[PDB]
Amino acid sequence: KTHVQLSLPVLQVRDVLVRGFGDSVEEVLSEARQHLKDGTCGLVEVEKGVLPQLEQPYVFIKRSDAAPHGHVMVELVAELEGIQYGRSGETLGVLVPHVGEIPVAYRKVLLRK
Repeated sequence: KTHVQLSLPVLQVRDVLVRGFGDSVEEVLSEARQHLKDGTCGLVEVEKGVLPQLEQPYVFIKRSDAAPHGHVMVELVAELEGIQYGRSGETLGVLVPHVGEIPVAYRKVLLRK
């Protein structure tokens, strides 16, 4: 399937134990996709002071369209030193590994895979 329905656990930035996916744009996008597939991916909602507490490169989920079955259609965009790899809509948040942190909410997305 070109798209997969996911429910992403929303984590508080100060709870997150593994603060990024890796060391290159290509690695973080690869790892993010693997974690999304394995259900081991969390979402941190971006506000003032969140991104400096996480590790670059960042992986964002961005709205790709204006929402089947409650699931917002999203795609992956990475960022390293102010340059983004991909072009998409509004940021829904930054992806991180989920290693058992308690979420505050869930974000229903349809992931272009």
